[PDB]
Amino acid sequence: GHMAVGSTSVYGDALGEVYDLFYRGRGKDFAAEAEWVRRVVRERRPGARSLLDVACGTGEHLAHLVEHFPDAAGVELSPAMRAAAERKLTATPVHQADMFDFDLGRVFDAVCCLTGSIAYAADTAELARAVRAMARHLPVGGVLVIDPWWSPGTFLDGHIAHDVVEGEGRTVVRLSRSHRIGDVSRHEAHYLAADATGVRHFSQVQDLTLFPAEDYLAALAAAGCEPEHLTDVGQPRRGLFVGVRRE
Amino acid sequence: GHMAVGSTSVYGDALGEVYDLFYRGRGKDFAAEAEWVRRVVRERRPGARSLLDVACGTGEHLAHLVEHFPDAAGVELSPAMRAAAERKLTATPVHQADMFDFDLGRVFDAVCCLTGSIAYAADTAELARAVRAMARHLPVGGVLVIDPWWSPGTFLDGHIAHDVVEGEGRTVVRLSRSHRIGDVSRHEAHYLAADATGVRHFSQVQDLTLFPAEDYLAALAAAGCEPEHLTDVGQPRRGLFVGVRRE
Amino acid sequence: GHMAVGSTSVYGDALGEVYDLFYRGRGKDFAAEAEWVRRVVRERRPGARSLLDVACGTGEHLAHLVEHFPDAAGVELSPAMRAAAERKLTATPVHQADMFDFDLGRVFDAVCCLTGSIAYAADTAELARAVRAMARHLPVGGVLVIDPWWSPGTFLDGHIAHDVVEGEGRTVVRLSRSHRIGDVSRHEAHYLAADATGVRHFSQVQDLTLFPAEDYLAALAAAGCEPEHLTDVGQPRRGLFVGVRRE
Amino acid sequence: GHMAVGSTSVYGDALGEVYDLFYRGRGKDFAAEAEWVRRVVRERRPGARSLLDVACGTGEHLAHLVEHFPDAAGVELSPAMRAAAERKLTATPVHQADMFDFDLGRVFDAVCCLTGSIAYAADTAELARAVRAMARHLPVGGVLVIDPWWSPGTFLDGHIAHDVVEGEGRTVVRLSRSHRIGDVSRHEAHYLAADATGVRHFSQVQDLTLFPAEDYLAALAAAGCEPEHLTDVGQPRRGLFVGVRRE
Ligand SMILES: Nc1ncnc2c1ncn2[C@@H]1O[C@H](CSCC[C@H](N)C(=O)O)[C@@H](O)[C@H]1O
Ligand SMILES: Nc1ncnc2c1ncn2[C@@H]1O[C@H](CSCC[C@H](N)C(=O)O)[C@@H](O)[C@H]1O
Ligand SMILES: Nc1ncnc2c1ncn2[C@@H]1O[C@H](CSCC[C@H](N)C(=O)O)[C@@H](O)[C@H]1O
Ligand SMILES: Nc1ncnc2c1ncn2[C@@H]1O[C@H](CSCC[C@H](N)C(=O)O)[C@@H](O)[C@H]1O
Ligand SMILES: Cc1cn([C@H]2C[C@H](O)[C@@H](CO)O2)c(=O)[nH]c1=O
Ligand SMILES: Cc1cn([C@H]2C[C@H](O)[C@@H](CO)O2)c(=O)[nH]c1=O
Ligand SMILES: Cc1cn([C@H]2C[C@H](O)[C@@H](CO)O2)c(=O)[nH]c1=O
Ligand SMILES: Cc1cn([C@H]2C[C@H](O)[C@@H](CO)O2)c(=O)[nH]c1=O
Repeated sequence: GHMAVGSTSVYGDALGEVYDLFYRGRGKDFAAEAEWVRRVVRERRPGARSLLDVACGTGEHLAHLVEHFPDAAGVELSPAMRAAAERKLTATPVHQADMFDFDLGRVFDAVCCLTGSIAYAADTAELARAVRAMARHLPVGGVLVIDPWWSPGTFLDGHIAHDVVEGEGRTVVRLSRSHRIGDVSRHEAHYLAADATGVRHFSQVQDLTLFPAEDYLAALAAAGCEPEHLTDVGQPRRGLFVGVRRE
Repeated sequence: GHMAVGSTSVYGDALGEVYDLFYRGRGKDFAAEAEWVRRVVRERRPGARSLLDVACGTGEHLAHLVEHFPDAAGVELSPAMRAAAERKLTATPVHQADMFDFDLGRVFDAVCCLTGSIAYAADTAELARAVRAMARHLPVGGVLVIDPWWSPGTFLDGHIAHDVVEGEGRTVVRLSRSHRIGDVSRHEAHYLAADATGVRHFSQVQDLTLFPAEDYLAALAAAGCEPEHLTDVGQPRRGLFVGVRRE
Repeated sequence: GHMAVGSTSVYGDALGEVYDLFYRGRGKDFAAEAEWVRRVVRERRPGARSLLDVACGTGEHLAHLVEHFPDAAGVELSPAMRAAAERKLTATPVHQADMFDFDLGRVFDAVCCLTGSIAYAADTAELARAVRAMARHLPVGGVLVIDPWWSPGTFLDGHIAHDVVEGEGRTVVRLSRSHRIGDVSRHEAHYLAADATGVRHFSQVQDLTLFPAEDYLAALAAAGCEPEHLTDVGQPRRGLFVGVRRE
Repeated sequence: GHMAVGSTSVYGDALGEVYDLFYRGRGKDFAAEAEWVRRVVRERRPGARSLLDVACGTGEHLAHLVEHFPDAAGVELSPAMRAAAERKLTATPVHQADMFDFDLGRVFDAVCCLTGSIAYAADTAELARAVRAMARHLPVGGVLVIDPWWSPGTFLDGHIAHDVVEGEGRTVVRLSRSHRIGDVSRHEAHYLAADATGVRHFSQVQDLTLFPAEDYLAALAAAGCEPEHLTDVGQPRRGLFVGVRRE
């Protein structure tokens, strides 16, 4: 007889999601990036052994860093990410908190915020608040490492990417697109998945602010750190912003 | 900071669903329809006390009929519907089975299939199979009552309907549309719901066959029942098809 | 034979749309709101005869205001809205421009921005830029009227609304929901429409900033206007912010 | 300022579509399949020079066949396909008609229906009608070639496929899934496309009937053709059904 077909769609706000972050992570060199942090910190703070990673996602960078920085922690707003990070690490707490205003009641030799995550900040004032909150988790001589998002100058229009993962009984395809709006880059990601249970379609739209170099350096100085822009680490044409907390 | 937005959509086959059937049921006169069945059965079988309702949905017609037909049962393919019907009734079994070929190992004084449900049959042969399976659950003198779907002649193009249910902290709206394809009516139903958890969109597309009067009467005769078409019960311009099982 | 079913979905950025604004407008008292503007302007500027409406949408408020302010204009970023407004008005130009930084090369006795449209501004600095751009289209003694969006204090969580319009051969239903995120209200609107051509589903998600009273008054003062908050016009519990441009 | 995001979705019935058929066609060996037809026809009808391809899609098989069968035609129900086929061919008419009941007022040395297209027939009676309509476009000695869809025995559960086409400024990904329902295979195809205009999602669900070998052979015999099943041409484990029209 005739058999109906159906769909259900649910819509809402989104934060870090396990599989999404797994999936994005596939061609990503967590090792190289952890190395940037280790190197820039140890140059400025040779004995550094404690580290906080702010908006740490799945905790994968921490899994690299902890060999060098055995007294480590994470901060993640997404309950799902926080639980997945904590599962993956050993005796490394991951705290559920807002990068924009958090306080853990301790300091660390280094604080990092990686892969442009700081550009969830919507404006310069909010950027400054995040960098301040990071800086108060440092002692004098502590190192603050920001892997910035793109600037208005360096953001490239026209980006489109896809990926495919074909497993046993399950295939997932991904397509993504980005475009500029004012001083925001808007990122669209769509997934289709198919297995024995059926087909699913997932989508997410997220904005990141395009801050010029001056705004990052400024945020560092206002947070009581001596600001550097380093171009021999980080991604080409963006580099890293580093601050050493001043007495 | 910036907060992403997201959607997840899942696609699959659909059978009877609790809320959907609740919702459809709102202006529906279960009482009037149960009365058609009671009346047509008692005219032909004055002592009738047992009844089987095939594709019984939520079991609401059975809840009316059981006062008159205290030894009752249902058949429902949808596990969700079967469980909801059984919950609503007292000591009335609802069996998970296919109306097209089922066998319960007993007979009943009457068998019904209501609200056009028989027109899930895709063709005349399948219609005949359903009516046969119904007819073998009757003794000699048993009454088979079919509330047919529309025929090619009587189906009306242009149907569009909507409903709204506005509760405390939750609103659901529904919009539906139907159109003819060959000898099939295709029914589209969309829902939007919104509460504190967010917004959801649901959709379903289902076909029903448009059988002419002759095909229903034929199915009855081939199932060993004496066929009637009754026009003073059932919906205007379609009536009911009734069969009395013959020795 | 079997006939496939299908969907196509397109995703993108959205500005003012004709039918959407028609639809929203249905219970809206354009007359009352135009009256607020007329009254507050004529109290402060008895001879006022020219008016600019910034983010004017369909131009419906202008259609009321022009009897009183016969030398009028609009500003609208959405090409569709701009064309629809201009169609509806007589000899009233509607300019395609950004409310945040526009210059028409003239002044007007009054400038307004209605129904919370100013709260497309993402932060206080951007609010100040819009109000400045408005204020430079005023002479000394000119009146700037802002119908603000809600403040953090006055925004009400839990809003859900629906509408239905049932025409000949066409029905449109609408469902909307809003919630607070930080100092942003996020507004979701879904439509279903059905006619002889089929069924369509439309959705939009839009943010507005929740600015406290001080931020609006501040923006006025920094734009060289003497700031008032008026509570006997505008919506209950929000009022209007008015500025008189100072020499 | 804040910029809304939006989606529009339209739902309806679907027939052959140009890009979809392009896309499906990518790993398809039109040449091999045209060769099956040529070979089976010329074995039985050495002088054969005229051919009709029923449900011809884009006309690509015809573009191969016409070298051998220069007096050719197509039948296609989809206006879009019919126009695209006719564009691609030279002086080969493609008629808009229903494969289930059409009459072109001539015969051809051969009639084919390829890539399982005949299994749009919903039941045996409809299959027989299509094969009859094909057979009356043949003279005595004419060859009818059917590339059948899968049978209940040979249909394989678990099929999932994907494709990707990455062009300059445009990427399209495709994911498909099939499953069995009663004697129907249900096919779901989803596409995501992204270019400078945005992202689009397309989906289609289509049923094909699973007929056993006997039903195809039967249809041939009832259409006045001598039936063969050939296993050294066509796809492995399904072969071709061929009929020679009898005096
Ligand atoms: N306000 C906030 N505070 C803390 N974490 C946040 C946040 N807003 C977003 N995030 C998190 O930031 C992460 C960005 S995804 C990438 C995370 C990681 N640094 C990496 O390089 O792999 C998400 O996991 C999201 O949950
Ligand atoms: N093959 C099958 N066998 C049994 N029930 C079926 C079926 N195909 C569909 N149905 C059921 O038929 C019902 C149609 S909805 C209406 C049911 C009920 N007779 C009424 O009048 O209210 C659905 O609950 C669905 O689950
Ligand atoms: N940056 C910008 N500049 C000008 N208009 C804008 C804008 N951003 C959004 N808008 C417009 O602002 C309008 C908000 S809708 C309501 C408009 C109208 N004032 C009313 O009360 O009816 C939309 O038409 C949208 O196109
Ligand atoms: N009833 C009908 N009559 C004619 N064509 C039909 C039809 N139902 C579906 N079709 C067409 O059948 C085609 C199936 S797609 C494949 C077509 C082609 N034989 C090939 O091998 O490439 C579609 O183009 C669709 O438009
Ligand atoms: C290399 C590079 C990538 N990208 C961006 C565009 C995409 O949105 C994103 C893909 O990782 O990276 C730039 O914006 N600039 C660059 O120089
Ligand atoms: C009254 C009536 C309703 N309908 C149909 C059209 C819709 O698909 C459905 C709504 O219940 O009923 C007919 O087809 N014919 C009729 O005579
Ligand atoms: C009356 C009133 C409406 N609303 C809002 C909630 C909804 O998002 C919107 C509906 O017009 O108005 C407030 O936020 N506060 C109020 O006092
Ligand atoms: C080879 C083969 C493919 N397939 C089907 C499953 C998929 O729905 C479809 C992919 O072309 O082909 C079979 O059903 N049986 C077979 O033997």
